[PDB]
Amino acid sequence: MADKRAHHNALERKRRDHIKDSFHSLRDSVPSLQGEKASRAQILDKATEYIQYMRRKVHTLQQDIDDLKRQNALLEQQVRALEGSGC
Amino acid sequence: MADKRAHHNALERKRRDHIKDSFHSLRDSVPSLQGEKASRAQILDKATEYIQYMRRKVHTLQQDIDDLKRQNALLEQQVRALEGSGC
Repeated sequence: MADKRAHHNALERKRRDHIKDSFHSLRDSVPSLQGEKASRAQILDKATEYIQYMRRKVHTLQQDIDDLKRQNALLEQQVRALEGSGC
Repeated sequence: MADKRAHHNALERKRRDHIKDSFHSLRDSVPSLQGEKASRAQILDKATEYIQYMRRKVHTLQQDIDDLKRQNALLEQQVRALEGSGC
């Protein structure tokens, strides 16, 4: 059925290297990570800064969008509710 | 100077577990990761989806902010450049 033992003719190794696998996927997550080889967790160093800072940006970001959304919303509602004799 | 060898009375282990260390930091990156224990790389599974999807949101996000920014910008420039006799 199989020469060596390890597993049963199925994927070798086990859940001890699954990281490196996903890591590779992460390796591409940060395209600059290549010039910043920070140890095997090099993607983790940036992965942790991203989810954190990246998330912070979204909050503050959408924050200016929700405010701007209301502006042009009521802003255009006046630019259109005024033109056509109104003064 | 030191009983066992391993290192020189300094931090034990070496650069073979530095991940788990940063990992712990990542463990908090995803607060829901706890209910989604996806193997040691469990934070990587989400860390990779975040940097990717999270980044995608920013692009599309700021996209609606740059457009909304120009709106209320020219929108208010008319709401103010019209009031005061203009019809």
